[PDB]
Amino acid sequence: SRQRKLEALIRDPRSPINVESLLDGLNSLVLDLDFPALRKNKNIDNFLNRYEKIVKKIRGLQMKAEDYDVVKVIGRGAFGEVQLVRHKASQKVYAMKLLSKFEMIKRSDSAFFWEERDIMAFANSPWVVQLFYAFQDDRYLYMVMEYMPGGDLVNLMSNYDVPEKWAKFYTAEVVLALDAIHSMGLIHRDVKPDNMLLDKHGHLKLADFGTCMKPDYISPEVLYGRECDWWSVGVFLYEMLVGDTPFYADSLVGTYSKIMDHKNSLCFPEDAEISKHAKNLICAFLTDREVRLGRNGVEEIRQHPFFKNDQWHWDNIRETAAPVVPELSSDIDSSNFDDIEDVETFPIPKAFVGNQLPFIGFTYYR
Amino acid sequence: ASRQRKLEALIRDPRSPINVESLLDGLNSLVLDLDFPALRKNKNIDNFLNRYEKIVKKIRGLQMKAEDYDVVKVIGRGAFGEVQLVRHKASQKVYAMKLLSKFEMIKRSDSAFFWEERDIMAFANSPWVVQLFYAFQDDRYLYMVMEYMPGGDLVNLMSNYDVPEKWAKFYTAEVVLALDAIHSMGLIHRDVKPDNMLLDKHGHLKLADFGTCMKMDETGMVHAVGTPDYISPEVLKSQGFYGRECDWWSVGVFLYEMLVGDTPFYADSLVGTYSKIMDHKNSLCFPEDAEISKHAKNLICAFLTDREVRLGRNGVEEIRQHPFFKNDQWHWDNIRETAAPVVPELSSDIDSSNFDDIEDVETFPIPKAFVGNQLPFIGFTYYR
Ligand SMILES: COc1cccc([C@@H](C)NC(=O)N2CCC(c3ccncc3)CC2)c1
Ligand SMILES: COc1cccc([C@@H](C)NC(=O)N2CCC(c3ccncc3)CC2)c1
Repeated sequence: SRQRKLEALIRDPRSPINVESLLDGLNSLVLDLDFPALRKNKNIDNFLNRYEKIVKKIRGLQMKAEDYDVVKVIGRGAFGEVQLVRHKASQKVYAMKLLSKFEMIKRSDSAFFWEERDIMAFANSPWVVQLFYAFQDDRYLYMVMEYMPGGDLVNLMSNYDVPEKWAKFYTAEVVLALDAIHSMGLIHRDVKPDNMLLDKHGHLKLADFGTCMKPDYISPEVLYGRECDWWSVGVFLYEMLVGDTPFYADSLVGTYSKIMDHKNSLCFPEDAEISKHAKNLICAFLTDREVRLGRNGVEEIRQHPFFKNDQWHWDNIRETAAPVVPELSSDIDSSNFDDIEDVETFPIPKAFVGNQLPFIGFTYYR
Repeated sequence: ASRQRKLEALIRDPRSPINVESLLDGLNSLVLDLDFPALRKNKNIDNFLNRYEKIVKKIRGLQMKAEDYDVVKVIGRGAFGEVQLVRHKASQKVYAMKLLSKFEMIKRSDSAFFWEERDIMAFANSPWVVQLFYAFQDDRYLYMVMEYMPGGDLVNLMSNYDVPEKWAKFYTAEVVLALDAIHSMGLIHRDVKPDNMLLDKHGHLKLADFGTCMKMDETGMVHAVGTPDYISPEVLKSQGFYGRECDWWSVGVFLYEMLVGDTPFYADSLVGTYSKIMDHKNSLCFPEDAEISKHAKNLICAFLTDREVRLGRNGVEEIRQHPFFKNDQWHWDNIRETAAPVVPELSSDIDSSNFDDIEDVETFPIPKAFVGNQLPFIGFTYYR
């Protein structure tokens, strides 16, 4: 009557009280209590003695980091690292992103991962890196994703002088990816080549959504709407064609000052060639917000003359042949990823603290 | 799925402590023990609360709660609460609902008894046990919704009838089988007595109030109990390690009260009663005015010995073949499906005439730090 409606809420995996969330709620509770200090309270000690045994079983059964073998580390970021991994049981290969709980609490920002998870879990988009499994332990959050063995576009740009044909393609794929993120009612903000990866067939998918909300690449307005992503597309196209970013400076303060002054501070080096159409398009993205391209939807971008080739159409671009198909030795060839160089947890508390509380609901099995 | 079948098994089993009801208790319990403006000074908490705030207020609306029922009359009062005759507002059906103050249970640190009580009533599938339909909770109380038993207790029966031996053969036999079922479940009642013996719509026995039931250890033993008259001597010396036979003592005492009229160790003081129970070898004689067969005398004496040679040590079967129980009225396999001695005649679906009327509350302090008052009540909630 009501109890149908209730059982609906428990079965919906978008709901914050799905079964995974409720078990997080239990494991989180136990972890924030099981310290010999807090077991001085009888209420706690009783409760813990009951659930002690069952929770230790649950942990065995739930997905955990010991289910995977780490092959190589392939990424490092603010709050953790990205690992190439093999699921021991299934033998399949994934990319797994880790996030230190200690660090996220300590340094202010510990909400970003919700949208990141949801985007990757639920986009059904071939422009988004799909999330398969999210889970957690005492120390870390984990996100198991489809590995993208073609690497980022920094790694592409460093290894190729990039012709205009290639840039038409990679740009077009970006404008499509963003339109999808926009269709989901999100602004990326931090659009850049490090957040642009290449699949087994050298086609684009986006990853790292830490910034999605409901320096060189940043827009003036940021220093407020979706148009700021489209700025960053202009900057990208420029870096591909020219070689440097269009507001490069020695200092960061220099870069900022240049971005503000963009009306004056943008000229195109005469030693690099670039078409009129391509010049025009970059300038159309690098205006003030009020008359920037992509305010009035995606379609005005799509019909811009620059994008005319006799190679692909907008509806079929991702199903055409990519510029650079990677050649890969095995299911673990991380040749398009540079190697990586090289931990403090919470204090044992005296009273109750609730460190695990902002991570209840994270766990997701697809 | 190798493991994740096994996991989803544990969540679907309603005997398991992490069924869906338990996990939601775990959530509601958490929120209640945190949502105080004092503890929201911790940011971790306040974030978490602001997320779940909205969904939890929805959940409460949908879950079973006390406002789903209308209270008709109070029909029982006991250590940690009361028993209410109630009507489910929606379905219109009538139940008996037993309440337990959370404050009181914590304060007077008996707060485990309800687990066996709930489990017994939920999961006996016995027609000797009062069935539990729904258990739920609020900030303040536990609730247990049971089949109402409009025939009342056997105190109320014994007070309104001189009880013949034919009737006592019946009511005793029904007790014998009821206890054997509780014994089959690996439990000792301890506090067996007429107040804990109720009568259905057809005047047949069911047991209720299991606050004293404790689970047997590997041998069949266990380590206050009960009202004094019905207690056994061995229970009084652990109270300075005892088995199932102590229930069977209380059966002897019951049979005596039915046939004689008074309890066999009555006294003015309680101390008097205790002293008599210890001295049972001497202090038990039968009033010469009292109408009672040799068989019935013999059987009472067989229950009221020292533990070591008491009847029902060596299973139920030796009791069942005792000659006393011979009649040409019922058999052991069909007793509960025969006509009861006293079928109640009831005016309405709410006739509590077989229940005496009753006479006519402090909650927790708002805490400064985290306290966890709701923690020992996680898992209670049960929808049948
Ligand atoms: C703040 O904490 C962080 C920790 C690690 C990484 C990051 C940021 C800097 N980058 C990502 O999150 N990325 C890019 C690589 C993606 C990838 C790489 C290989 N294969 C598949 C995906 C995974 C998402 C931040
Ligand atoms: C320690 O706290 C307590 C709180 C309340 C009650 C009690 C004890 C005294 N009695 C029960 O528990 N009973 C007897 C009546 C039963 C019944 C009455 C009508 N219809 C159906 C069942 C329900 C269980 C103790």
